[PDB]
Amino acid sequence: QDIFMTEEQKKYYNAMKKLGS
Repeated sequence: QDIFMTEEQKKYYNAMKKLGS
């Protein structure tokens, strides 16, 4: 129950992974 994701981290996963999945 730590600091869950957010509106930015959610759609930001595609920038850190770079359309990997």
